[PDB]
Amino acid sequence: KISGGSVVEMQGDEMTRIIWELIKEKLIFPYVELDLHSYDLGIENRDATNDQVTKDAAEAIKKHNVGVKCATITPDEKRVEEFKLKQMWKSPNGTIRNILGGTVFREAIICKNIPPIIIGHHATDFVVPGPGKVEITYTPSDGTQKVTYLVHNFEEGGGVAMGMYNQDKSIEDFAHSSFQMALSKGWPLYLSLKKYDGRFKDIFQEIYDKQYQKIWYEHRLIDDMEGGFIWACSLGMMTSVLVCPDGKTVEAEAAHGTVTRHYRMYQKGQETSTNPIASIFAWTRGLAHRAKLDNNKELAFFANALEEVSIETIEAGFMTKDLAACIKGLPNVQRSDYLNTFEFMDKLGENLKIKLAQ
Amino acid sequence: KISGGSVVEMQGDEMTRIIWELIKEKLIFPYVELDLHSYDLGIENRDATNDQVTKDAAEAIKKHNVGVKCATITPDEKRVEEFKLKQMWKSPNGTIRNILGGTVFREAIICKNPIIIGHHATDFVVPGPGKVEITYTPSDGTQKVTYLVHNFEEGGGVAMGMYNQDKSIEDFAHSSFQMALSKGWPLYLSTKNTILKKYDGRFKDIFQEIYDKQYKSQFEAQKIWYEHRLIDDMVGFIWACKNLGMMTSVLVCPDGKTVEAEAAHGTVTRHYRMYQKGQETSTNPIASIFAWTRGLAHRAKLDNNKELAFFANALEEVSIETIEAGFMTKDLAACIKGLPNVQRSDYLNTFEFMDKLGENLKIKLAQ
Ligand SMILES: NC(=O)C1=CN([C@@H]2O[C@H](COP(=O)(O)OP(=O)(O)OC[C@H]3O[C@@H](n4cnc5c(N)ncnc54)[C@H](OP(=O)(O)O)[C@@H]3O)[C@@H](O)[C@H]2O)C=CC1
Ligand SMILES: NC(=O)C1=CN([C@@H]2O[C@H](COP(=O)(O)OP(=O)(O)OC[C@H]3O[C@@H](n4cnc5c(N)ncnc54)[C@H](OP(=O)(O)O)[C@@H]3O)[C@@H](O)[C@H]2O)C=CC1
Ligand SMILES: Cc1cc(Cc2ccccc2)n(O)c(=O)c1
Repeated sequence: KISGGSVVEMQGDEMTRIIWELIKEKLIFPYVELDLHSYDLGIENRDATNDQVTKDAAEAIKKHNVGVKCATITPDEKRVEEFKLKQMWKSPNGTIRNILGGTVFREAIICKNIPPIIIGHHATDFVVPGPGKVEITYTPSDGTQKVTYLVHNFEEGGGVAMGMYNQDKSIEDFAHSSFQMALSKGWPLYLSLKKYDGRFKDIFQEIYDKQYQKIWYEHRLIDDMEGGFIWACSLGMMTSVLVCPDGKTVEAEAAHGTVTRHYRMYQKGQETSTNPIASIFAWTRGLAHRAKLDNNKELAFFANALEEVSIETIEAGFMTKDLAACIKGLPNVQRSDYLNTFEFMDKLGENLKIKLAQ
Repeated sequence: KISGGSVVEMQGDEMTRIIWELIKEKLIFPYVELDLHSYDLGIENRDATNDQVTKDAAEAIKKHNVGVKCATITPDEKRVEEFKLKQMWKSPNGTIRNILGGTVFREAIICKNPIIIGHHATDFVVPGPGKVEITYTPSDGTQKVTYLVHNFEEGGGVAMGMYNQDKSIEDFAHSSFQMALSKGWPLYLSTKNTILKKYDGRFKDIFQEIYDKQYKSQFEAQKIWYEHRLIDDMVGFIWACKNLGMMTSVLVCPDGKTVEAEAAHGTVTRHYRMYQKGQETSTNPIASIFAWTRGLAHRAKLDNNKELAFFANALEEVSIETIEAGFMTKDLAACIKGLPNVQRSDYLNTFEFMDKLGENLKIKLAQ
């Protein structure tokens, strides 16, 4: 077995929980020995501990640099009363991002036989009750100006208004996170309201021509946009990763939800077919990041190995039903066109056993 | 020949100009008689008249309530060079939009081989540290109100105001409620109401206030409903967002009487250079055709015109079912068979297609 080392992991809810556990027992643990800081973000436990788990889990990732996360129920009223929760807790993902900062990137994992671009997403509002001047003013600390622009003069009636700002530091991190990400995967980096959308283009350049292999960075406007590039701005084939400012701390995740609908059938004892891909990839993305930070060769090969098998397995035909519908189209899918959740998992572990054997 | 009545029409530019003329020659004029208020919004005539025609065309739609626009060139520094324009004129739609007001509505066109979507600035650079604020002095001498946007203590950055008048939202509301009745589809508004509690909280309210005092009766009188939702709970209906030869844009006014319709794409300059040069092309008319069929549809609703009303639907089918039957333009061919695998014998070119559409409208109509 391999020496994986420090890894913060968070168990989640419902159908993804069940899948998460399988991923571990059938793909991870049979191959890798990890220093595993486990946190249970399952809904009943978060409620029990007053979302405290979540806070510590977050401190843990800050502290160990690697985080993989299972999907977690976010509470609304139906849920507050379904689990008889003592509060409408906030989204765990909300909590974690706050504590960590940095920027999220989503990637569709591309299986050649189904019908890659990596996209990286990145105020005071009030009501005007009636006519009057609304003016957005700026006051240096050495008060040598007093730019104050008129936003609008209301005469019609009242209305609504707001003031959005953005700090340089925060723009820099974006570009940092962006450029770094763009190196790590060796893909062209692109980035897409005069002076605002503006100063962005600026700082990127200033940081490109100062800190950053046959690869380029550029600029565009939305519409102009083969594949295979980073870009600042099925579901079970989507993978979200939070890259922090420091470029050391990473937290990976499936970009879908807890798949309640599927889980509900599971509870009825009905066969399911849930796409483990997005979840598996979150693991590998973090495990390869574990590797990079440690210079662990064996593991670094393993994470890749696992990412490989998962495509090859779908490519050799064997796949889950959501994927079966992309090919066949929902209405005309035979059972014999896909595997259920457990059979799929069985097939991976099998192909993985074998791929790792050579 | 069905009499249609008062119709404002605006001829446009380049490729779309050509298609427009065919659309009238082969599919409209042979079946419908119209009191036509034409205006030529070609770049030439617009220039030669100091964009007066555009302004006239506007005031005329305001008047007769039904405008159908052919796509028109908006000039940029480059276009000006080419045409020797005496100014870089503002977009027609921009000027048209302002005179009539209202909200635009795009509609993708479904062939088995529907969702309508309606959408709706003071930036400046913070050099270094200091304070960014926004004020509201009320015009009635009451106490001036100050909000902190943010204190920049390290570097600078950037900041910006945004605003909106009540009146504008109300208009946004009406147009959408009118739009929902017109279509027989239920309506949804999407906001960032949790984040912009005070801002979007205003849209949501106004939609509700207007829904209940004005439209709740009529919606149920059609077995449909309006509802609010947040942007992620969102992802046969009308969707109000607070923010190709198969795409139809429609300006709807709040009075719900006036309406104006046009193809969403542009003037298709590429095909047109290819056309000037004399090579065959395969431009998609459908979107343009559809401007006519909403325009007519609307007039037919306004004027209690059962015979014209039927014509419109009749045509709308024909276009759909000509594609749905394997007869199509390259862009749609390519949609099915993949750009690299499209062959000549998979599509028909601009003229040939119009013919088929022509031939079929006859048949459909003879029944
Ligand atoms: N913490 C997190 O990571 C997130 C959690 N959530 C939470 O999840 C809960 C319920 O999830 P919900 O949004 O309803 O559904 P999901 O977001 O999990 O996905 C909805 C539908 O997409 C399809 N789908 C998604 N993922 C998969 C997969 N891995 N394999 C197969 N099919 C898939 C299924 O389609 P079909 O209906 O056809 O089966 C599913 O019902 C909510 O309480 C919400 O708070 C939501 C987003 C992110
Ligand atoms: N009046 C109006 O409402 C509008 C006017 N315009 C004006 O038009 C001018 C030029 O337009 P431009 O943006 O170059 O071109 P378009 O925006 O019309 O179209 C962009 C490209 O998409 C494809 N395409 C669009 N419509 C069709 C169709 N019906 N059938 C087949 N293919 C289509 C063509 O590319 P391909 O070669 O890939 O087939 C075309 O080159 C601009 O100066 C602009 O001001 C633009 C938008 C709206
Ligand atoms: C310049 C301009 C263009 C359009 C049409 C348009 C063209 C391309 C993308 C979107 C919309 N409209 O409507 C305007 O008001 C102004």
